[PDB]
Amino acid sequence: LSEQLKHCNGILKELLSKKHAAYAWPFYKPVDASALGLHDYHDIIKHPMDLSTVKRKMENRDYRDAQEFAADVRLMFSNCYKYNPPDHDVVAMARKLQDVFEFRYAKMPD
Repeated sequence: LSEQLKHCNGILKELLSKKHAAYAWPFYKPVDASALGLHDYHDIIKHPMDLSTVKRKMENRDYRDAQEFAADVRLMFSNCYKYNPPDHDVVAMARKLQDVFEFRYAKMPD
């Protein structure tokens, strides 16, 4: 649906909003592995993903359906769970943001 893609865009706007910034901020831009010293990040993560890339894809009409959008958002969280020790602060932040995503994604109009 165009309608379903508008729901997805609403979700995206919420994930980027000040409401969730305390835990969403690490997801705003691509992981800058060299800047952070994470010199194994691109050996472990095949497909980097972040909210700015999702936003560009939405703006460019790249997503053809809601499922394609959700797959990228979930890819972003999965990269976080794959790379990091499970006690890292960033993983706690991912879990919280994913909760926001999954509850609202579930309310998709059909």
